[PDB]
Amino acid sequence: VIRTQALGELPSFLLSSSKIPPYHWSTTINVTLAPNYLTQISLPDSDTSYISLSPVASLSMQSHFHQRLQDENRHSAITRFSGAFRMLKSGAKFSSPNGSFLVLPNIRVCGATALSSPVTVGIPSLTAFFGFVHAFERNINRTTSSFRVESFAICVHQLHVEKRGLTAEFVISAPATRDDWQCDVVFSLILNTNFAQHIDQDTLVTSLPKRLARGSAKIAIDDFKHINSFSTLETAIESLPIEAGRWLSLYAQSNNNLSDLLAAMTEDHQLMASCVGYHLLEEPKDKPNSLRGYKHAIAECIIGLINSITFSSETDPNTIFWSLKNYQNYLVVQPRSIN
RNA sequence: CUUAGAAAAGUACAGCGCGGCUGAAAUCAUCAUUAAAGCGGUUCACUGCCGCACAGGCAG
Repeated sequence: VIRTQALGELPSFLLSSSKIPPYHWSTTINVTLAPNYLTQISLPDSDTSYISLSPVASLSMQSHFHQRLQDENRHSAITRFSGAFRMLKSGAKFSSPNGSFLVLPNIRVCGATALSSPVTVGIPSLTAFFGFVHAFERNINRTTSSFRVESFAICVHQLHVEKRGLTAEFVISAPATRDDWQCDVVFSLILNTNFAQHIDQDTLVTSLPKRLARGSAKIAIDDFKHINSFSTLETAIESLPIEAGRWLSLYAQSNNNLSDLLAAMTEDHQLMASCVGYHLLEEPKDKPNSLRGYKHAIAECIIGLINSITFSSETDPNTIFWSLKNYQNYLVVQPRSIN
């Protein structure tokens, strides 16, 4: 059982339980980990260490979303569990308008969960994106201990989210059914690394992770020759073979209330909202059964707003490169243009 | 180092019957395109013969 509320305050352009009155329940923390099936992940809390945390959905926000989202069919998505919880649909559709820069163009993931946050559906969570990037870092570190990626940028080419279902394995018969959205986003990403020299492509593609947000991210064989390292992103951007796509940025304007959220959504119905970071409800503490013996802390997902940026002249890369700032009260990946 | 680790929604199907858009019309008077202009072989493919040839063949 968890009852503790938010410990700390968040910036105005990030959403958490602190911005809304949480007295919609149905302060002690005492949970089990060894036999429980709750989720558990690891993120870097420092340049040389990681932090384990188990993001748990806050029923306050889910209710605050179910109550408001009715009569908003244009931006409402419904799901039945085992019970009907409506969430925030992402617009209507997806249109298609240092040195040593490394590219992995045209990465397609098939069957990636779109229920990033418990109160929205759409593009997969940027937390999962950063986890995939860091898994790539770990895989490439075994063959080269001096390889670090300072920051990355994500370009989306094709986005498609529709209702599907997971056929649970038999445990006799199959357990209670579950309905969750899935996505097949086609995306390309840029990497800023400190290697500062060329690396052989065979090990680079051998170390490329496949899993991405419970999906299968694989790159076409004929695009292997396009995996090359360039010293300048200005010429790197002119190089990838896809002339269509969008760049992801953060919405710095205020989104304090869900009414203001829907007001912001209705001017363009093109921006998307998904999980961007985690707000810890408990300070990092060690428990006997962690993911890898690191400090564990029950956290809560934060919903942000992803902007659309068309790269061109007079477009600073500082507005499109994301990284994990590792704040003491929350762990989130945001673009480095915000001070 | 990804609400991490895993997952087959699939089997059948006849939309069918019938139909009058019809009545009437004036597009309509007038009009100045005007002025001004080098496209240039220096030699180069000539002169004889035959044949009746506005025919067709010879040589230097």
